[PDB]
Amino acid sequence: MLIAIEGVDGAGKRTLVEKLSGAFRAAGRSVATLAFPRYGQSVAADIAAEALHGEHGDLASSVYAMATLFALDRAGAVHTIQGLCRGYDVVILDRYVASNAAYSAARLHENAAGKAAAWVQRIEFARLGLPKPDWQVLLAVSAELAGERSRGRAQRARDNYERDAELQQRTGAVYAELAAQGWGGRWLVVGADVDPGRLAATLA
Amino acid sequence: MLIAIEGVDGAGKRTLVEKLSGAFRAAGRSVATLAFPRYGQSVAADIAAEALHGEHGDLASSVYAMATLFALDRAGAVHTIQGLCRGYDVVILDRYVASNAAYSAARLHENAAGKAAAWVQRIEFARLGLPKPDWQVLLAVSAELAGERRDNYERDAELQQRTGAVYAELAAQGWGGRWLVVGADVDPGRLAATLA
Ligand SMILES: Cc1cn([C@H]2C[C@H](O)[C@@H](CO)O2)c(=O)[nH]c1=O
Ligand SMILES: Cc1cn([C@H]2C[C@H](O)[C@@H](CO)O2)c(=O)[nH]c1=O
Repeated sequence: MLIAIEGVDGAGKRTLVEKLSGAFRAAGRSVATLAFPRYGQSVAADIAAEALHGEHGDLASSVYAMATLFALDRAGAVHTIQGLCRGYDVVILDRYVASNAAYSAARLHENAAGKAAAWVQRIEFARLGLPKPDWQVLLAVSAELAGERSRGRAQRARDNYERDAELQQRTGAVYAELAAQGWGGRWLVVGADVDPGRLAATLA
Repeated sequence: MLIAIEGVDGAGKRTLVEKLSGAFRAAGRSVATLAFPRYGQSVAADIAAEALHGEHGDLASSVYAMATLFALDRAGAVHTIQGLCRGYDVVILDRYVASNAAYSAARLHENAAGKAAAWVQRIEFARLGLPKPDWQVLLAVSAELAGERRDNYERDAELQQRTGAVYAELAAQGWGGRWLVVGADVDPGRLAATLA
């Protein structure tokens, strides 16, 4: 059971992951989680994160270069993911391939029918052979609320993606299209106040 | 000993690799060779090559993105390079880290003492852990000659010229270590003796 949690920055995905982990365990299922990008576990991921903070010259200016780095981070995680799928009943991922499709498309002002989303699919699933997720869960949230989380959980720093209010808005919209068309597999759209117990009963 | 053969497209690096290898062997030393990018061997390399042929959207438009891909390709070869260095007296690399510094600086119209060349050193040697070469041998060729003897880089003549110019300065400034500049007519025996 591979489950990917998706959503814009500040959507509160960690929380959902935690609450979902609990509900699955209470139901007698073993759970392991993994978050992408794998900061500290991938140079590709670390360089990508630093680039979003203005480092590494013109790296972040290229939409496909950034998508590639995130895709290569996941590629070096293929074994880790498979290992978790064998060691646990449910594997929960905080962000996965659809993050790349949603953000790359939004950065290019494209929708789900654009080249970037199709490119992401070919590269990650068909070429890098990343495991297709059984369920992709979109945590839909208020754009204002999500944006405030970023401004708050920081000024208490936001990278180039987090500061781009319009990018976040378009990402949420592409996410909705992906979910609607079952991009990459079966999706489930949930809200913040979603019930963990039923969510887990629904997914499994 | 780790030796890197550097030069622009059409320098004749493969030929020099064979000659130098032949000379070291005759001198009673075991030699192993490796070439970069490791086309067909790593995703980073293939994506980079493809991007140079117009694939992958705006990937190639980013100098640091292309550089990062070639660096990540070498990063995947670290275990291979270390193995070769443990089993052979001399390891000769056809293109190495300096290639990234030269092409990146050239695309940005920077020089050997620039930011990109410094970035390449910070990233590849320290962060990625690529062994620094004992010698970097530049098979220098003028733009005129190179022009005499097909991706986005290959087709860009001004880029090739500027890359040659940066290589010449990297060598003169001892970027990342000791350099030797040689021509296609260099005597293998003397070269091998100089490097020994
Ligand atoms: C994992 C991942 C994150 N991102 C974005 C979301 C954030 O702004 C940031 C780190 O999670 O990068 C992608 O664009 N693609 C990806 O594949
Ligand atoms: C190995 C390497 C090659 N290149 C260039 C040279 C050619 O145009 C092509 C393949 O060798 O890419 C780099 O820009 N950086 C590198 O690190």
